[PDB]
Amino acid sequence: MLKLLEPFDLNGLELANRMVMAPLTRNRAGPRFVPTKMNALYYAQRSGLGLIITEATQISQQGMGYPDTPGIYTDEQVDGWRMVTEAVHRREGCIFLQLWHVGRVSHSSFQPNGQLPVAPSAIAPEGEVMTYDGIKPFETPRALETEEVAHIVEDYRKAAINAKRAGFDGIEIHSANGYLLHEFLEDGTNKRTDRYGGSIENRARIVFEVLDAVCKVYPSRRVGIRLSPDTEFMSMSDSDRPALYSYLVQELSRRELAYLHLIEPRIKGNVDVEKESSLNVEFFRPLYKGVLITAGGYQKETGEERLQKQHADLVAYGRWVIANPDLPSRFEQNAPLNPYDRATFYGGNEKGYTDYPFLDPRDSQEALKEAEAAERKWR
Ligand SMILES: Cc1cc2nc3c(=O)[nH]c(=O)nc-3n(C[C@H](O)[C@H](O)[C@H](O)COP(=O)(O)O)c2cc1C
Ligand SMILES: O=Cc1ccc(O)cc1
Ligand SMILES: O=Cc1ccc(O)cc1
Ligand SMILES: O=Cc1ccc(O)cc1
Repeated sequence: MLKLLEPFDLNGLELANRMVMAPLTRNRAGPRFVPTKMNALYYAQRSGLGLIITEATQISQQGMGYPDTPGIYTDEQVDGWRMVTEAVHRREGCIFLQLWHVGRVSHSSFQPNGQLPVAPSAIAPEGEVMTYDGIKPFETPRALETEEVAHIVEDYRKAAINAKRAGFDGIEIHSANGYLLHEFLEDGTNKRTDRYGGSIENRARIVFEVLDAVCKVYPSRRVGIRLSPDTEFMSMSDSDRPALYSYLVQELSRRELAYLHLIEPRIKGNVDVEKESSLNVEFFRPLYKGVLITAGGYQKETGEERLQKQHADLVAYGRWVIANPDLPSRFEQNAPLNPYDRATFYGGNEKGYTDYPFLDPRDSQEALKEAEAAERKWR
């Protein structure tokens, strides 16, 4: 009955349904930012979603800004992720790795040699940041030299190479929620006077250069990108967001990527917020000719309506999938939804992570079986 449960052809990846597990930072990486058998269980549990997008995964230590998030820049991290992608896949799931660089949303205590976080311009975000040594005020970041942007692009390329060896079906470029690429896009944070600043074309340049680089590793139909066209999250602002994101989406459309993943304005990064904006998925559907994922604040009823009225092709769910590993089955049965517990979103252990229940206990047993086999396979 539900279009949400209709299988979907993602250019040769046949997704079981039109529901996506949104990327969700959970801060449960092991030593040296290496994924664990518990992470493998978590994703295996959620393999019933048509497509999984991982938690944001830093391409370098410079690109990290929160405790215990996983990386993709070392061989040990690759081998940890192999456990995850093997357990997914054995459950006949499909999974893309979200590539991250936090830009100015970090702290020198996370950085190599106690260096400052990097950014397009030396402007600190408002407020405070969690560090190993307690909550601290944000620092003014270091503005990147023109010649340094290519090195960060190369970090994305190397991250894509590692994602491929880890077995990911594809990769998603995180260009949303106030991190490095988003900081370049928007003129509230990008004050540069070189070829990466000024015009809308110049402000998008770094994004196109990242896409150019990772599309030398993965074919374009296995590279997605995530944008947040209208958010105040992490002190973001731009003088003409309709012009900026119309240009960007129109350019992205010509590149024939895997998909474009858009966050609805009613979400401020990780929380709900009331807001009047026209820059929702309906604004962008006519501007983008490919696969369009809509995310942010959806329920069963509103996600289904987005698909029925052809405003998007796939609907991503974040907090509901945290709490409901078998969310597609629950939707199909019109079953209750387990409530999501924000207190256990970030950090911690199995509690509020892998202990949310399934409708069918055999589903939980199968996820455990495949996670355990993957751990033996890739120990
Ligand atoms: C705990 C938590 C972690 C998140 N981590 C990420 C992330 O790593 N990368 C990202 O692009 N978005 C992240 N988000 C935003 C979500 O992907 C999603 O857009 C948001 O939760 C709104 O969708 P929802 O109403 O379905 O939860 C996170 C959100 C939450 C609540
Ligand atoms: O560099 C150390 C290392 C450890 C375990 C691995 O699987 C790979 C590399
Ligand atoms: O750590 C939390 C987080 C929130 C939003 C993101 O996009 C990425 C990470
Ligand atoms: O890794 C532990 C952790 C806890 C709370 C956070 O907000 C982030 C990370």
